[PDB]
Amino acid sequence: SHMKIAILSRDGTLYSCKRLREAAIQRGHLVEILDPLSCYMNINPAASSIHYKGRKLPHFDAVIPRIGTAITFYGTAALRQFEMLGSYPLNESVAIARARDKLRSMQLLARQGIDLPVTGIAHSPDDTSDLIDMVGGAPLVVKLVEGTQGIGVVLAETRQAAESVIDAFRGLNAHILVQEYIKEAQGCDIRCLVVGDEVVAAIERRAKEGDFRSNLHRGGAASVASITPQEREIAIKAARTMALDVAGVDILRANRGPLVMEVNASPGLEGIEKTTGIDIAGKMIRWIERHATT
Amino acid sequence: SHMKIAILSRDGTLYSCKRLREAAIQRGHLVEILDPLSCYMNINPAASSIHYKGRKLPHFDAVIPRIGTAITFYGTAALRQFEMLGSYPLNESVAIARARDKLRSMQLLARQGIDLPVTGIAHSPDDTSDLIDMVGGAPLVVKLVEGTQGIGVVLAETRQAAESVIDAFRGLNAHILVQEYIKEAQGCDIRCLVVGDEVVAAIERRAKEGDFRSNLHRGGAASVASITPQEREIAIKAARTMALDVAGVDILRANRGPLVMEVNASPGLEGIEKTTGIDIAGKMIRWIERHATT
Amino acid sequence: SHMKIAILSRDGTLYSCKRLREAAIQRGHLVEILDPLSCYMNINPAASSIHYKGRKLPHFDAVIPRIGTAITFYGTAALRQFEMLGSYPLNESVAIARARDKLRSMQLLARQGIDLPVTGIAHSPDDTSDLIDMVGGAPLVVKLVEGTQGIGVVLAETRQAAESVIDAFRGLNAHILVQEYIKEAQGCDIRCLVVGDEVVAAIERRAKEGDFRSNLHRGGAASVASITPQEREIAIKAARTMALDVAGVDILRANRGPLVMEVNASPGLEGIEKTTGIDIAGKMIRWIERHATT
Amino acid sequence: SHMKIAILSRDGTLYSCKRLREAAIQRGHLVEILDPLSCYMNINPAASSIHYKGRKLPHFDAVIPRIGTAITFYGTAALRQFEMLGSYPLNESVAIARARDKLRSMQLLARQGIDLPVTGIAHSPDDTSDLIDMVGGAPLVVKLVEGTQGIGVVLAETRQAAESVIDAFRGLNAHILVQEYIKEAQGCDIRCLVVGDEVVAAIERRAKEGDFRSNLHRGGAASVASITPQEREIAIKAARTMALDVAGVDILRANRGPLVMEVNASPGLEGIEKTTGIDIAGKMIRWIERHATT
Ligand SMILES: Nc1ncnc2c1ncn2[C@@H]1O[C@H](COP(=O)(O)OP(=O)(O)O)[C@@H](O)[C@H]1O
Ligand SMILES: Nc1ncnc2c1ncn2[C@@H]1O[C@H](COP(=O)(O)OP(=O)(O)O)[C@@H](O)[C@H]1O
Ligand SMILES: Nc1ncnc2c1ncn2[C@@H]1O[C@H](COP(=O)(O)OP(=O)(O)O)[C@@H](O)[C@H]1O
Ligand SMILES: Nc1ncnc2c1ncn2[C@@H]1O[C@H](COP(=O)(O)OP(=O)(O)O)[C@@H](O)[C@H]1O
Ligand SMILES: N[C@@H](CCC(=O)O)C(=O)O
Ligand SMILES: N[C@@H](CCC(=O)O)C(=O)O
Ligand SMILES: N[C@@H](CCC(=O)O)C(=O)O
Ligand SMILES: N[C@@H](CCC(=O)O)C(=O)O
Repeated sequence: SHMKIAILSRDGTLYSCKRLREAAIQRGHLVEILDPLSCYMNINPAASSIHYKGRKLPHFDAVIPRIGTAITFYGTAALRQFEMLGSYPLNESVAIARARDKLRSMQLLARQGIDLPVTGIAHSPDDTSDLIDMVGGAPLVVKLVEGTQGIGVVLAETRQAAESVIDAFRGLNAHILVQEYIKEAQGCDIRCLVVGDEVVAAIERRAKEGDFRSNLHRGGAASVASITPQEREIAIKAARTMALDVAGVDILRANRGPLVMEVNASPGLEGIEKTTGIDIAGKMIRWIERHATT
Repeated sequence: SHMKIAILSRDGTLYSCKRLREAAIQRGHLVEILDPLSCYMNINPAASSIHYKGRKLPHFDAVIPRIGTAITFYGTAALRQFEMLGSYPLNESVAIARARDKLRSMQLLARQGIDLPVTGIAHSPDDTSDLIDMVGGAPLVVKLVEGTQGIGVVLAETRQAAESVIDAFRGLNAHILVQEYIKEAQGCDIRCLVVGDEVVAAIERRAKEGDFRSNLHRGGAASVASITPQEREIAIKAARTMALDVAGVDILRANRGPLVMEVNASPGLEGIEKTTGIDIAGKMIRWIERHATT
Repeated sequence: SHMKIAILSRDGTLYSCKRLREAAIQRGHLVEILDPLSCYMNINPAASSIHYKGRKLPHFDAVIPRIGTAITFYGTAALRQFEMLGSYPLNESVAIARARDKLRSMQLLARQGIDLPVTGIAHSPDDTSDLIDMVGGAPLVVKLVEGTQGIGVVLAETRQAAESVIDAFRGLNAHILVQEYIKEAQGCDIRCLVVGDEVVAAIERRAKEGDFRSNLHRGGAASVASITPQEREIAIKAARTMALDVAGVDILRANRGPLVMEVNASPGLEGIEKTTGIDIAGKMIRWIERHATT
Repeated sequence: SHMKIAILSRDGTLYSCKRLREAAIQRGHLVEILDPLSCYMNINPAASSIHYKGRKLPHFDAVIPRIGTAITFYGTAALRQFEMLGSYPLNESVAIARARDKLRSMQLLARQGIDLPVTGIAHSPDDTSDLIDMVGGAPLVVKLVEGTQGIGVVLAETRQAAESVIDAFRGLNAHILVQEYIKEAQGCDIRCLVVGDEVVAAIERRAKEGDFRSNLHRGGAASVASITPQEREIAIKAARTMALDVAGVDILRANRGPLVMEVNASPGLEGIEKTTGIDIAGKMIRWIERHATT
């Protein structure tokens, strides 16, 4: 096979080492790790080489984007150029772009029939009481966002709390914001990692005693997971709907059933690899091998 | 006919008055002008009504988005909900979203065969000299952007100027940036306004004595325009490529021929309407009449 | 007398007209209104002229700073240069600078013996429950700030509300934040305007039905005020403590007595002038006349 | 002696270790290292304890502020509270605050007779040519700032370069900006470190081949320095003028003589300690011992 594979990222972290590793090992591929920010190119005379530190890049059979949440406009532009040059991407630019927008993505998942928690959208709602009654929740989660980021989640246990919180963020200097109801669960969500058409690995993320969260480390403790066939199907459908080749789907276990809470196009590998012992980076290179033309 | 038409904008300016005007006059349509930021809704149980100041909106046959460049994530979300409810939009969410990204849009136009000025893309280029030689320019225009905004253009007449400018912005706190070569022209660009499959109006925008620009009012003076059939074709193709129903295409007259410099999905009406006397707002309502189902 | 007076502000609003007016009328002074942002100067060879639109400014006997809350670093720099050139300022740079910092100012007022509401300071407090118990409040006001701005106030009626709010802002992307207890009062605060050593005018600002606020227009309705001699003394002491020549002091009427809530170095004139009929702009020019050397 | 010493900083870096080290070793002082952001307190009932992670801090004989450039408003507030509680600070709040403002500080140094390079100040100058002629430079350095930060320096070798650069930043989204002329020197500046009334250590910082800079590591290489008695006097006067107990003064060797380029209230220790072998952290604790009351 022997492919030249580029990896779009800003630095060297476990994920970056684990695939330089798995690509050099597996069918003896060459790997260059490029900062997207350091790429520069003529978007005009259509295609045209990509430049990096004064030299022309040599044509990659494939590109592995792993673009940061704060560099996603330029990142996807550079990604787009690689695509136009013939490189196969796991996760294509459009898909990556759209996925960063949690609003667009939640909308899309909902339209395609995927069970989410009931969720409200707002920015400067003008009648908070009506917004709270919509969504139904008396206890619910409010998630501040600002553009396409996320700068906070918070639980509002009472009506008044939910009121004061929304009224706080309403001062648009916090910008777009999301309401959805809290769970049974217990600060425990399941993170499935999809590569192509299968769930490749899956862990339970568990909260700490102080309120909830559950985030990777907002106090989070990982443990290996027992996914139901139903959860497995869902997490694969979610990625398919988002047109993501690699994705992290987070699932909450509600009484009514499993609910998708979020979908990531650049899931971290370390926690989930170390927890399960699964060679995820390898399943990714393997996927490239099945799909990239050389 | 009698349609209910919503207009998505944050305030009442000429454009907003001129179509409340033209819609109430023309086939007696009703019009509500809504702040997108004041809309709130359940993106979950797919579709679901849109709320505004404590009440449910009553279903619009059509929506005219005119979303601001700084509110485009939430704006398009609200737009998307109207679309999911059955409202026809002139300019659809996806198209609007993509168009805000000048990088993606320049790329797309270039791929589809549309003559642009030669243009470079960069963020933190690491070898400015190579970047300047690429693009070729010895005098060229550098356009700072930051996300999806634009916070400056500047002419660099010499190599050294172009160097110091790029090196200035390279400190990423300016983020993404665009290089392209300057013109003959003379601070004069042509702005065509496309509605559907025709150019509906067109003006010459003329710079002032102090350097160049030409911007609406960076010193700009408008006058009525004599578009060549070729320019006309191009400006229509550009909008088609971008999948925009209404668009402002800006064209520079180079020796080699007309070049598209920019495409806007929310062109201002005042300057161009007053300059030409053309009823543009009416051609927009008319377009809705030909395409919205009631 | 005949002074040349400069006014540092970014535009022409009532305040700006009302003193061009009162200075040309009163002892026939000349007035130039300058954008601080348009001033440029050598901070080196100590003193040195200030340049404005290509020319050297002609030496002002006095400067009236009215610098915006978002331009206060450069504004005060330009102010400082005028001071170094010999111009008398009503409100000096240091005083203006310090006053913009509500934290430093609240601290200072408290140290000097001036009754404030009980007030807590926090940024990323780590134990919200302890923070709420400190301050004592079960209902209290949380005021988000971010640098030196203010981007929100909110009432938290219960413990849980106060919790969810603080936890929301704790995500430092909101930065510094202030807790203090709510009042009897009733959305009514008294705004006194101090010029030199007297309160020159004073209005009642009254909230609307929807929650509280009281802000100028967050729904605010003004009416003429009956200040107690005690309130009068306090508002004069506050300005003295802050070393402000002109200041807006806001006072809340608590059971225990009058409490200073805020001190502004650039109070607006329109609402308070129109409400009372007092010639405030004139008392300001008069103050300059008593203190500037010609 | 035996003092309790608090160190205000956000994390554990060499500087933070080297004084936990030197304070526990030297006259057996106790040391707590506190995040300023985690402090919370009643700025009202004047003084009042400082809270940290749910508990009351136990009263420090001294505080060593080492506050970050992006947290300086809240940092100095917390600092101020310690001061009000009786703790001696090396570097007091006012001094630290003022020092962060490079504009105010450059002004002050200039007024007090300290030779700087000739320096211009601007934000949106309206006539760049006049600004460049002022300052005199044909080659000069332009330093972008934005509030109180610094987000770039750049050399402009020609008039045109200097023009395009200033015109670029003029789009206020870059905000305040500084012009001063370039040097002989050669990317080499001298950094002196003042503790109290002496220069305690001093290094040469040397640029790399690619343009200039010289910054700690913008390519910087350190080497031990031979300060003239004159340079020594100056660096001590600068700190005295700024009322800083500990400061980093940077000096450029011009033909006309040594020029102060910058003064820092929180100089890094690592580069300069390792380069010279001097126990700087110890001279700081020693200074506290000579000045703090127990
Ligand atoms: N609607 C909800 N109900 C219950 N728990 C939630 C809800 N939303 C978020 N959480 C918890 O808070 C944590 C933070 O969620 P979020 O930041 O939205 O996703 P992620 O964990 O992917 O960053 C999650 O891991 C989850 O356990
Ligand atoms: N590559 C170029 N060559 C010559 N002139 C240009 C170039 N780019 C921009 N200009 C001039 O500068 C003005 C500012 O352009 P820009 O801000 O990119 O577009 P818009 O005018 O749509 O805001 C334009 O009207 C144009 O006349
Ligand atoms: N601690 C408090 N108790 C009661 N009412 C308050 C309190 N703080 C603020 N308010 C009300 O909210 C309004 C907003 O206050 P703020 O924005 O801090 O001051 P300003 O009115 O000077 O902008 C005030 O006019 C006041 O009436
Ligand atoms: N006016 C000047 N002339 C020559 N060299 C300069 C000038 N200003 C800055 N430099 C060089 O550029 C580097 C960056 O300077 P700056 O960022 O202002 O200070 P610091 O090095 O303290 O961060 C300096 O170390 C200095 O060597
Ligand atoms: N959220 C949209 C999809 C957005 C998109 O296709 O880009 C939907 O309901 O289908
Ligand atoms: N710029 C891309 C198109 C982007 C898109 O389709 O969203 C191209 O070359 O086709
Ligand atoms: N807040 C400080 C005063 C701040 C200052 O003097 O700048 C005090 O308690 O005195
Ligand atoms: N730069 C001012 C000093 C500023 C201050 O004292 O705070 C001067 O020329 O003295």
